[PDB]
Amino acid sequence: LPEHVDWRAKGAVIPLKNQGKCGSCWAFSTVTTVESINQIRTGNLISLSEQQLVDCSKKNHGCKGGYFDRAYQYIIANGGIDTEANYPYKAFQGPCRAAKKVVRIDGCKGVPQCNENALKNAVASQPSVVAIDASSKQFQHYKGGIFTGPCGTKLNHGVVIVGYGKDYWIVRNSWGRHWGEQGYTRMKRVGGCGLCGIARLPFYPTKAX
Ligand SMILES: CC(C)C[C@H](NC(=O)[C@@H](O)CC(=O)O)C(=O)NCCCCNC(N)=[NH2+]
Repeated sequence: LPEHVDWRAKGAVIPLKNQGKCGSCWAFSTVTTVESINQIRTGNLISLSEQQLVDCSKKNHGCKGGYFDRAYQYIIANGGIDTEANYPYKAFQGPCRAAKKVVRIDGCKGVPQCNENALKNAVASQPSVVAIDASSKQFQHYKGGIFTGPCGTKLNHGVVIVGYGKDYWIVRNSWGRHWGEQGYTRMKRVGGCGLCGIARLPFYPTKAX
């Protein structure tokens, strides 16, 4: 595949976000993926609402927990998601409004587990959301350079792989521009089930046209 690919320079990836003192990693991640797939086939780059998710994906748990195989189905079975402007962020759950369906997808497809060689495939076609063990000190206290550091698998956080390189990943978090490398964190590539288990639960939204 292309040795090195970045969806941030292609104009597919929106600026960094900030989930806030709220356990909504599961929403931010799974949502920024549906943002870049819609900015690839359609050609439009919109910032959808992570709040319509905390307020409507009842299946999940707003600010305290969430999974990918349930944030996606929500967005499809409902006709779509609403933008951020319309449905701004509040940093906490609440009722579920009369929002519109500005975007949507046909489904979602999972990538072969603990297989990074082919995860580089999906991430080479479009941003793929993943889960990791983002509770370690070095992880939580990463700033620059390529993060090798300590962390045992057993995922707890969700993010978006927006690119990669000869030996590292370009992970997209959701803790503001003041964390890691301007909101992002480059995680080394290859290892088995991945660094902080990166290749354990891969996933990305699909689309027609
Ligand atoms: C794979 C990714 C999506 C991890 C996921 N984490 C979350 O949804 C959030 O808590 C993420 C966050 O940092 O806000 C997760 O596994 N959450 C578990 C749900 C609650 C389990 N915890 C309990 N019940 N002690």
